[PDB]
Amino acid sequence: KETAAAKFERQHMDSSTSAASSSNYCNQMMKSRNLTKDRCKPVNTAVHESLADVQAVCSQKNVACKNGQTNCYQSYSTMSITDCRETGSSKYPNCAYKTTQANKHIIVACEGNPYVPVHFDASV
Repeated sequence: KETAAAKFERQHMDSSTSAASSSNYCNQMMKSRNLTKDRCKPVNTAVHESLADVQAVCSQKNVACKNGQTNCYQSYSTMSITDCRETGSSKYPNCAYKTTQANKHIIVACEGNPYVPVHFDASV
């Protein structure tokens, strides 16, 4: 079983991509990170910053999570991210995604020792 921290890395970390805004970025990313194997994950955000920078957010601004928990943190700086969401023509096993790149703050839920990201709550 994949650890929570490892799952967050696989689903939300893409530090090296040079095509964060390419229309086909999401189709490729979602497939490669195994988010379209048994079904199409409807929504997923990829962060284009170093793992160290994203992990550092767990020590930044403490804010409430959408679900009410208090273990969420908002990055002080804006980060390059890409939102991947299924389009209308998307239909497993033929998943299709719209790619929307943006530069804003990320909010992640953190836990454990080391205290690291385990959930991507939202971006602002």
